Amino acid sequence: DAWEIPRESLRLEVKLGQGCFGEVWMGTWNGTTRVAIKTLKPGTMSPEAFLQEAQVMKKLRHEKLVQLYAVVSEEPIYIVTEYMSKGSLLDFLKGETGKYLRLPQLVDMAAQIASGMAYVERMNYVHRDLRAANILVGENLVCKVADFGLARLIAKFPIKWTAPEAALYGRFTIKSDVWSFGILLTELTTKGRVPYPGMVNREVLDQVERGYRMPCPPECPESLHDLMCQCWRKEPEERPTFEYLQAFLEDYFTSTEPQYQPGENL
Ligand SMILES: *CCC(=O)Nc1ccccc1Nc1nc(Nc2ccc(N3CCN(C)CC3)cc2)ncc1C(=O)Nc1c(C)cccc1Cl
Repeated sequence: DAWEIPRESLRLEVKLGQGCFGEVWMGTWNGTTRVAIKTLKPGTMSPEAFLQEAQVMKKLRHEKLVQLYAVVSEEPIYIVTEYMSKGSLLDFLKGETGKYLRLPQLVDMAAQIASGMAYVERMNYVHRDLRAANILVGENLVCKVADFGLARLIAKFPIKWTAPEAALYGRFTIKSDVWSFGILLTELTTKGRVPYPGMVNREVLDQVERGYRMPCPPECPESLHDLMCQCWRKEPEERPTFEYLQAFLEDYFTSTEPQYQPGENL
């Protein structure tokens, strides 16, 4: 309906891997436009709930969110979006290009993510699965938010990324996305290391409820660590908005750290 395209117009060329809720390919639409195609494996806990992500992606349109191109609603179900040339941000940070990424690039990538989540904030949506694994990198270090299957109006809650009030009581708000953003900032500043090193899930929930927070990563400024701790307030109402986070991260090297100097890793 309005978005559906003939199956013959697509050509699945190179397989990219098993992405979020489905198998992702690098294809070509109408022999002219390079695209990305997610396929549903039949029977795997999804009839048209696989199409629930494309249902949300039709309403949410923003330059920092992966844009929906088309959809094939007859099995096998295809979801066609734009192609992000660099892949997952987590793989990008762990990968070859991650070595040379310094704080200026990593803060800008975060500002792009805060800008995308600021649009989600204005649209009264909640992401519920914000992390480096669900953010795609394109050309010129363009970062875009992905995985809108759990997105709703106002991989189930990994404890290390989810706000404790959302993991425990199901209170998923935009402030629980700000908590996840603070965790993502540790992924950026640590070249994509898993948060809370050496701790299992139930140990993270007990420690975080006792007030434990991850310390300042090495070579990370205290000002950026303070922004993480604000994203990790126990009370969600006192956690910053994404409009503030975006404006903060864009002006970071003028208004916050004008005497920044590059180090070994950051
Ligand atoms: C949750 C987002 C997701 O699934 N990300 C992901 C992870 C692994 C493979 C594919 C995708 N999705 C995806 N990728 C790309 N582009 C892309 C993927 C992988 C690479 N590689 C380079 C590094 N090396 C390790 C091999 C892998 C390069 C580029 N573009 C789009 C998407 C994507 O998920 N698009 C999308 C579709 C098709 C449907 C619905 C939503 C989205 Cl975001």
